[PDB]
Amino acid sequence: AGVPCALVTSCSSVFSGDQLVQHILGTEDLIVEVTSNDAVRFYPWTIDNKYYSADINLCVVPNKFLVTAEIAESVQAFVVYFDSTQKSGLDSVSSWLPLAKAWLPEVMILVCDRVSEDGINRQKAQEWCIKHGFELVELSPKSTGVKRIVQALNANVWSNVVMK
Amino acid sequence: GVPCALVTSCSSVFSGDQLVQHILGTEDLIVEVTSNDAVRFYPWTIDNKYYSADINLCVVPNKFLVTAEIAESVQAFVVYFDSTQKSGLDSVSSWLPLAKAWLPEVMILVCDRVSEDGINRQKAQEWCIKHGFELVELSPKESTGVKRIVQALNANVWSNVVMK
Repeated sequence: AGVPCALVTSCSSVFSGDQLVQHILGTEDLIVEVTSNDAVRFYPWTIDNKYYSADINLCVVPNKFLVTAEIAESVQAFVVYFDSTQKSGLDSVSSWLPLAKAWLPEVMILVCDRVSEDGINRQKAQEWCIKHGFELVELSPKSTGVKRIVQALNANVWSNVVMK
Repeated sequence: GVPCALVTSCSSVFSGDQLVQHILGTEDLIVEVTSNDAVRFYPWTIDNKYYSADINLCVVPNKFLVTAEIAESVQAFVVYFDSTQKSGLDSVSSWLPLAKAWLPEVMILVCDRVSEDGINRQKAQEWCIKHGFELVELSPKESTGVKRIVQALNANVWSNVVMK
């Protein structure tokens, strides 16, 4: 098979999975151009740390109707952005839950910019994460943020790790 | 690791990046660039009747930028030269030790078209015989050109092919 996916997506029309991929790859000063006519976009990334190295793809899949059999079989992590300023912010993730149950990825991250008392506050985000098996991450909290996403992905045992 | 098809150029007339745009048939490409805006990695999923393989087209402007990881991954080599100049083939000499050391099955010397006032067909062919390259003309007078490059790359046994 091919290399693993970390599937990256967004439930907001005003922040894309591609932009989140740019922040993640930015942790190592990698600049990415995201303009492809392909409906799904794969960005290669060599995870390298003191334990192992692993080639993966950050797979930007804008909606569930773009999940092929091949993509589904490769998903080993799931990162999903939601708009916590909207009261419907968690409801907007609901369409991904059947797929997340099927994939059973060992890293599942729910990402917002900052929890919000008139939108989705910390308590409600945390209860959702308990029920569905996600970790809550804030990109701009009042490790955390994109560094925590990178940390969590570096602590994943990918199917193709090469141990040091 | 993920294979590289290393694409480069010895002439400012036509850069490795332009060569990739022509090989992939579009300018709208996902591309990962390093902090120094020098080595460009273009992901590409080859898919044919025999296999599917997700590789990188790696535009490496000069031999100094061939890291250990790039060197390890090179499984095809494509280099443009300016055939209108009598010194056109001399401009490629820098790459010969590395191409000798990588052992790629695809080694392609590319020009727009051979020229009797620069590097003509005989001299280009004699150079290709001595160093084990294949001569390709993008714009011949008479597969050829970019279609032949794509054919050769699809007939290469990458280290990560997924057989159909």
